[PDB]
Amino acid sequence: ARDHRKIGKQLDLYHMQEEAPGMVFWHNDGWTIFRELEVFVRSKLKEYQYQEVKGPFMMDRVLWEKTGHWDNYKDAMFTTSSENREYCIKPMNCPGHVQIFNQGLKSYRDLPLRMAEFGSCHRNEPSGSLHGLMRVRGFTQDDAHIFCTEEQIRDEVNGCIRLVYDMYSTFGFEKIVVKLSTRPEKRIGSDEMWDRAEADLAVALEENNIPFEYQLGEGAFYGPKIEFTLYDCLDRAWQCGTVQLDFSLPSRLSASYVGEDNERKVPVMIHRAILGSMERFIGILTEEFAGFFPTWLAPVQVVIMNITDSQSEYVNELTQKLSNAGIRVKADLRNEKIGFKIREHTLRRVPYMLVCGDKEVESGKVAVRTRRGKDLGSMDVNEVIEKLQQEIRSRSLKQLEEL
Amino acid sequence: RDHRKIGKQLDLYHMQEEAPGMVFWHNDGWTIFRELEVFVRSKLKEYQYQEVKGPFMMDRVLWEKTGHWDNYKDAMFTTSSENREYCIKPMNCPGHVQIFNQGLKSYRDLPLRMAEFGSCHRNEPSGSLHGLMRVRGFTQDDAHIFCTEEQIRDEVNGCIRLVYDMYSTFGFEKIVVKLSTRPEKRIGSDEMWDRAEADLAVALEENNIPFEYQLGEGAFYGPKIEFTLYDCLDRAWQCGTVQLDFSLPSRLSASYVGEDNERKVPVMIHRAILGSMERFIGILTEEFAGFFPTWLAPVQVVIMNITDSQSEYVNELTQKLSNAGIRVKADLRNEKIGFKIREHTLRRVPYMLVCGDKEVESGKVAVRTRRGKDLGSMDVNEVIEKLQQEIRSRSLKQ
Ligand SMILES: C[C@@H](O)[C@H](N)C(=O)NS(=O)(=O)c1cccc(-c2ccc3n[nH]cc3c2)c1
Ligand SMILES: C[C@@H](O)[C@H](N)C(=O)NS(=O)(=O)c1cccc(-c2ccc3n[nH]cc3c2)c1
Ligand SMILES: [Zn+2]
Ligand SMILES: [Zn+2]
Repeated sequence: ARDHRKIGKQLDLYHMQEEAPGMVFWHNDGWTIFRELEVFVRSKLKEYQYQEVKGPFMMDRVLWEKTGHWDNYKDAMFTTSSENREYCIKPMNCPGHVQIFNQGLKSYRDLPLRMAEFGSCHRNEPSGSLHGLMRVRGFTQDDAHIFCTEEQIRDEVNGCIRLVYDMYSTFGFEKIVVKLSTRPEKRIGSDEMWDRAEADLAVALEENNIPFEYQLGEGAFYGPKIEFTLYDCLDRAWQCGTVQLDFSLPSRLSASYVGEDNERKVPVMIHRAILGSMERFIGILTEEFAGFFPTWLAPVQVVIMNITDSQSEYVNELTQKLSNAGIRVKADLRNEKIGFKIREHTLRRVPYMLVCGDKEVESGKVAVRTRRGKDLGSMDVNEVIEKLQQEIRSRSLKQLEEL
Repeated sequence: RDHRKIGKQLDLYHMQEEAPGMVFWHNDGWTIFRELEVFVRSKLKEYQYQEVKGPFMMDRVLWEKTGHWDNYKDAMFTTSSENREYCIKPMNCPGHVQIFNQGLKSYRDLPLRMAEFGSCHRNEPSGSLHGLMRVRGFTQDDAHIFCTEEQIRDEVNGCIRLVYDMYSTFGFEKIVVKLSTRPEKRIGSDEMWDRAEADLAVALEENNIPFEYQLGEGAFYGPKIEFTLYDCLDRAWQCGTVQLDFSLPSRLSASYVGEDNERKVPVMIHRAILGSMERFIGILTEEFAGFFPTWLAPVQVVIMNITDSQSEYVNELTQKLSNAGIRVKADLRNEKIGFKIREHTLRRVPYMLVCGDKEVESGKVAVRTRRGKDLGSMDVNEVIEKLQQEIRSRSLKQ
């Protein structure tokens, strides 16, 4: 079956070792993909008007007792101690986000406050359940919590729902199934609060014309969940996105704002992650493309090769020029024959391969080749640069000219 | 002027007793952090560094082999899973060596320069914590350079030049250089330390760099050049560092196929330019007294109306500047114009663009700076161009 663990070794993306179970060593080229995904999410955070923060890796166990995590996550939480106190390594970003909200006086005028983080979390998942990038102990969530009034729930859940379909469409995921995860057996909050949170999410889905199934007893301890599963090109299901309505944690953590009539009020909190674990999302993408990443995600977008020693200076000039123009480009000046070089970069799935022989030096042009074997012939360097810039800017799925 | 007070006033970050020495970065402070990462990335691109990311914890067994367990125990946070013990990472070096150890390397791959914005933790004594300067959770602009004996000079020189190159951008006038020599508890022979210490002094002298000795303060694995920066009370803080390590690669089985097909162990150079991102932000906060240069300022431009009558226009320009890459916010509040100007002056926002009825007809903007200087009427294209130029060149002034 397509396997990201094999593709990832082939393409030198990352590795794992038993010295750090379920924790990824990101090699240069894999980290390049991770960083480009973060650039993409940030573009969406800007458009959708989110803050971006960073909360600490560890906080005192007492805070985690207060939230309800200690009772409901105890087993899954890594603990460490210093000077007679115990700290939990964070399994979730939400408590940190509340501590940031709690700094200073908040007004109804500050709401809806949308707070995002690339949140680096750890959970002590059983070793026997771990699997490549898909099931890890250290994962990074494209997380956010929205602080809002009850009157704002509708519009904010809607914005989260749009964002899911918006973002998945960029990667070519258009087949999406939705579920509503209802009250678990171990939960905090009254049944009436639950009645209300569940109906709020059902109503949002209904008004969006999104059909769903129930997922009985699978909501969070703090609130119910809209869960979004995409299907890939092999029609495999991946549950990724989550939208969660929380009437419990803010009160538990003494969060408040001053309302219009100057009465003190507790905000509602919406939790959401669209990609889920970025580690897992990269694993899925690697399998979806079978290594043929779109140019905007490809770790190396262009390799420029000499025929021999003769054209080294020209290829060096070209490499520098394309790099200044923001393309991930490298020069292959090695000993070997032209066909040894192109095979190597073809198997590395580099989008474009520029060939530079004696006649290219004198014309100021490049012979352009793709990783799917297409001969794009001689091209001017400025044309090559402009078309790649356009491909990258637009985050296009396919290369030049095809169906 | 204290970074801690300024931090509160500009809403950059906070700390709490629930996590001593752990920073909560608010939006505006995280903004600064992120620009610094962009800047570091630009500088390392010209030097061909890779960028990686290693795990947050690794097995105690690995930390025993590196010598951290014996030479660094009280300073490490530990945790357990399924009866195995892990240290939360105090350093990124061992993780980088694990990546180097994947795949056969040859002399052709050297020098190999491997960088990481590495989030580490050290169990610093609580009484020694001080604001952003000394924290328990820190991020280094770290790198390790894997190289041959013959390449040490060149690569140490390259690190030294990178420190003065990057520091020139912020305009530091006082950079104190210390050479830190073998500590009491250390790994490696006295002969290795003789040769390591000599290489670093030779390198300083080759660049004609005035320096002092700081005996007994080097790392357990090797000597350190330290580039020292100073806070508003003139307290010293290590920022830049360049270190020479002939120990860890052998300890961790790193090797490469030489010129003559014999196996060799590479030399490692450790270096950080800014140091800790937290400490560096502390230093920059006091250095500039909050008036961050335009390229680093969390909000570069605030656009304000007088009344609801100009809102549409303020929104028009706010989307226009934003689309040009400028960090811009609209202030649409039913507050007096002098209340608005004072908040944004206090927040140290480089530029304030005021819009009344007059500006809506003319299609211009009234421009004022956080220094209270009146810049008069300007066209929106000239303001966009001025700013893109200040941002792109990363200028210190104006
Ligand atoms: C959405 C967040 O604000 C919420 N606080 C949360 O973590 N929800 S969640 O537990 O359902 C969640 C969301 C996304 C990812 C994960 C998660 C958790 C652990 C994992 N290991 N490998 C992949 C993993 C993914 C959990
Ligand atoms: C250069 C690195 O590769 C090296 N392995 C190292 O960690 N050297 S170092 O211990 O001297 C060092 C370098 C940079 C920052 C810190 C550091 C360490 C702990 C801190 N707490 N608050 C600010 C801190 C700064 C330590
Ligand atoms: Zn959450
Ligand atoms: Zn190091």
